Amino acid sequence: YQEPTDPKFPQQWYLSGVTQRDLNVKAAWAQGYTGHGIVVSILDDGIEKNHPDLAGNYDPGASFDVNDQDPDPQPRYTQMNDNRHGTRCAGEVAAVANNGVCGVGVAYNARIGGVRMLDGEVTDAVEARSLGLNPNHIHIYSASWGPEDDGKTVDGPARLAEEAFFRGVSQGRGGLGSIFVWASGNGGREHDSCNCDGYTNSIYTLSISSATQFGNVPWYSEACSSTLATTYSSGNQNEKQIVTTDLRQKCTESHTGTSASAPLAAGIIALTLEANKNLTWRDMQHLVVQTSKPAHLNANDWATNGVGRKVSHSYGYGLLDAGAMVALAQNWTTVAPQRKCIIDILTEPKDIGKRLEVRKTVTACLGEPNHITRLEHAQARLTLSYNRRGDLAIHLVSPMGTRSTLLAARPHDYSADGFNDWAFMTTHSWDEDPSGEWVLEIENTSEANNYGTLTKFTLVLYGTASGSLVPR
Ligand SMILES: *[C@@H]1O[C@H](CO)[C@@H](O)[C@H](O)[C@H]1NC(C)=O
Ligand SMILES: [Ca+2]
Ligand SMILES: [Ca+2]
Ligand SMILES: [Ca+2]
Ligand SMILES: [Cl-]
Ligand code: NA
Ligand code: NA
Ligand code: NA
Ligand code: NA
Repeated sequence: YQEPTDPKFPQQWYLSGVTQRDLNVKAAWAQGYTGHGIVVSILDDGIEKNHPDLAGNYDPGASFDVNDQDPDPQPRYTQMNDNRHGTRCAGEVAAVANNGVCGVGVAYNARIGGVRMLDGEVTDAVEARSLGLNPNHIHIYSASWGPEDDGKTVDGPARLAEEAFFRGVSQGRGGLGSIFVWASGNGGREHDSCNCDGYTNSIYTLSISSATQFGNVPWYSEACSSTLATTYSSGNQNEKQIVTTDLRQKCTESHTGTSASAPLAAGIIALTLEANKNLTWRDMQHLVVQTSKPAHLNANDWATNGVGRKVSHSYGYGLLDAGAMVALAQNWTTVAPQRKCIIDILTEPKDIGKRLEVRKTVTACLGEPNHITRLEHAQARLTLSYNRRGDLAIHLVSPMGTRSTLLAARPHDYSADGFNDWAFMTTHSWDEDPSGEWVLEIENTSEANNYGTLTKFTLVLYGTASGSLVPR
């Protein structure tokens, strides 16, 4: 195997590293996996389809302009180069290799397109038409953005967009399911908590956070239990950043944020799908859980879950490992059909006051076709009133003792609107047996005399009842 000769490939430290602080992509390339036959679409502000490092892989069938309602996602050029982000993300996935231009994509033989959707008013309809673009041609969708990362917003897909997620994972990709890769957010400096973003908090999105070059949690990172894994991105000014294609046929060394992590993950997922085109959308999440690596990622919240895997709210299961992903994909056995066990927990509304604990012992649909002994995602769907939402912190503890933070205190969130059946999701109990006692904790983290009521708590378990591995 000959590594790429591109002039900035040596600067792509998160791929070309020899120091074990990389995504282990060369190992996948050397196994023969470069993305051939896979199609990825960037949902963003457009794609410079004539960029010298993108044209050779550009796919019009992976592209659309839902802002102007035409097929051509070319960005709108402005003095400030506002609409450059999709082009940066596209190059991360699939910049051409060995062509003397810039660097290379993770999946440098994949086909790449873009949906121009962010350069205009983003409505539910715009979102749905983007998520649902050509779902039997595009394999993987990469989205780096969501509701405002101001640390006070709670929002997610409205009805059309939610329908697009369920149509995508159910009928997309020949019934195997569209793979939606999502950035978990850039709201760290606002103390944002990413389960309040219903796109990344979705079970249908494979959610990705960031680590700095030196292995730290970047200033912009949001912690939450819905995140699955991590890719490298930017950090402080002594740490390197992402090197990729830029607007106006240029090359940037200063692509940043969690919004630069999701495209790298999408590229690794493209390599993985080349290794096994029969992987379902759930299979892909299983592979990520099993192969991601905590080593050398620094966080104070690494915890071992009930099946022996280390998990963090900053990093999920750790750094994506492309070589391990493609290796495990090859002989992967398709997971069983997804079961869903719905448990209405409360017998009466509960005053929250300063602190509320709700304990319930469940059988996880014992005796029914939705019996789950092997959890995937778990949700606590909560309806509650409270006078100042961001003073709340919420935790969910599984029968195996795994404490998922569903919501951290958000100091900017002054809302009096509470949560209306908000489906806080955790990945941290993946593969655990969910039978037994679950504990929900809601706490007022402020000294204020805050008040409200929990009126509904639905525990929703997803998973199967077969195929478990020995704990790690
Ligand atoms: C894909 O997986 C399904 C489910 O296990 C199986 O029935 C089918 O034969 C597989 N197809 C290929 C081409 O491997
Ligand atoms: Ca256009
Ligand atoms: Ca190149
Ligand atoms: Ca956020
Ligand atoms: Cl469902
Ligand atoms: Na975001
Ligand atoms: Na997700
Ligand atoms: Na534990
Ligand atoms: Na149990």
